[PDB]
Amino acid sequence: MSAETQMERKIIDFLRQNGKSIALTIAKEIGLDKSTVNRHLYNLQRSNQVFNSNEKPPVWDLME
Repeated sequence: MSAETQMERKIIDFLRQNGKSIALTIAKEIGLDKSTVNRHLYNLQRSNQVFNSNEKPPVWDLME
């Protein structure tokens, strides 16, 4: 407990800043693989930090 889950949230936040979207974009944003993205979003998902959010295309973005 220090800043573990913070990593997940920071990478999507970068994405968030260019344009939150699906996991496929996140992968391009950070130059990582989509499976990598999946693990990160999965953490935040269950944590109710990240989920699909409010818009018409169910965004992988957050409310924070």
